[PDB]
Amino acid sequence: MISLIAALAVDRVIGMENAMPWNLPADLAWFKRNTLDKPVIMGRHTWESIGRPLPGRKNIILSSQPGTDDRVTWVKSVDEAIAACGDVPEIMVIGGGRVYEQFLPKAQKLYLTHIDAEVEGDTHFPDYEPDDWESVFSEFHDADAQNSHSYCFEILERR
Ligand SMILES: Nc1nc(=O)c2c([nH]1)NC[C@H](CCc1ccc(C(=O)N[C@@H](CCC(=O)O)C(=O)O)cc1)C2
Repeated sequence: MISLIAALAVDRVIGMENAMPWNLPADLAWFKRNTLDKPVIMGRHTWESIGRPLPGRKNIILSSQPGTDDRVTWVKSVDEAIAACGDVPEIMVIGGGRVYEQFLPKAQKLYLTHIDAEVEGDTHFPDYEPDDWESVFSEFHDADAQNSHSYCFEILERR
């Protein structure tokens, strides 16, 4: 089963860690818990963004160029990447944008963290149609000593 997971700002905006103005450790705990022990697909750009494989997960890089690092699995296409995952109950798509887009059509689920924050950014999560997706989980949290901003966890499943 294909899954997508992300953190969005005002208006479906998404960006890198350092590109990000917020600071929510709870969001990372949430991401960790939901990607741990599962394969994770990502584009090159996010790979480079992270800089080290994510521990506890098979890291697969969807990229068009030959990879320059033995610590992860390099894939050249959507089908390649899914096969590299072999038989697992859930595959997680971690981005970025093109990535997100290319898989949403395959996705059956969505883990999203809505962040209460306006920010200027080059990219956006794909415009997905809410009549098509059912919200099965939701949990709002005020900002705290830990978390800079207010955020909301939500999990949708394709009806
Ligand atoms: N919910 C959600 N929030 C996010 O911020 C992102 C997504 N999804 N999906 C895509 C994306 C990828 C960026 C990204 C950057 C760093 C780490 C990272 O260090 N993860 C550690 C967290 C450290 C900790 O959990 O204390 C991990 O082991 O998963 C993960 C993802 C960022």
